[PDB]
Amino acid sequence: ECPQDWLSHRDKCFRVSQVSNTWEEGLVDCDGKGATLMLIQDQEELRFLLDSIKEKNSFWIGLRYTLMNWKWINGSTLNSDVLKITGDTENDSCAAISGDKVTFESCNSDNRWICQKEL
Amino acid sequence: ECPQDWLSHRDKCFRVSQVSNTWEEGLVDCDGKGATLMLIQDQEELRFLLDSIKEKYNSFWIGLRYTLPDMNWKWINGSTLNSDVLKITGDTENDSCAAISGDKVTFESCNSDNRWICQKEL
Repeated sequence: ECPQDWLSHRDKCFRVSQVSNTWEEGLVDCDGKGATLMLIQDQEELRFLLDSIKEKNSFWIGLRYTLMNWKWINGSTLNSDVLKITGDTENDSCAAISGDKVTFESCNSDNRWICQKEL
Repeated sequence: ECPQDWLSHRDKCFRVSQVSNTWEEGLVDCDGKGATLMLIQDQEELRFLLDSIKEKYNSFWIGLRYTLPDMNWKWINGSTLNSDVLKITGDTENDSCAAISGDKVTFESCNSDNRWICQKEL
């Protein structure tokens, strides 16, 4: 059995954050619960979760990497004001669940997150 | 002195729900936590929570509800809703429930799926 107030599914306990915040704040929140950011095991896991949650925000998952001449489809370069909010100082890219898909965005965006524990 | 994982503000504690579900499910969820669905003292209190949650477009059930009589539902053109549409219109309880949505309180059918805020008084 899982701890109180954690969703159960197969071998895993899940917890969904109360608040929205950076990818890093979600990861440090999870560690503090002795958990980690959700690592999607399969389509069935994800849909189950989303069925229980019924959200209509994104959720940060345990995926991050570090990314370039950015151009629009017409050939013109992205000006800096746009670069500002397409990305961040660190030029990292952090993954979130937004419905049944995995989107990628600046780690400084505010989303909710899911923490997981292996029972 | 607020329980762990409750948000602290003046002499109140708040907890936002992990999940979205009916107004009644939130009512009962909070009761099981020794709390009630949020009762708003003032706008400051509403803004604190929003600035905490950082989700100013979602809807949050609070502790306010009314019911209606059973209604003869017509379209704006004056014609009657046929039974096949009435089967998926509104809810059994003919109720409407209050929800925070940004700096406002709107009413929505009580069978919608929204997150909720429970409050305890600290």
